Amino acid sequence: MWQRRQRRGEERKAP
Repeated sequence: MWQRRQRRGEERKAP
């Protein structure tokens, strides 16, 4: 839910 994309560099799903 949170801090999932933080490992990729986005943190959260965004457009």
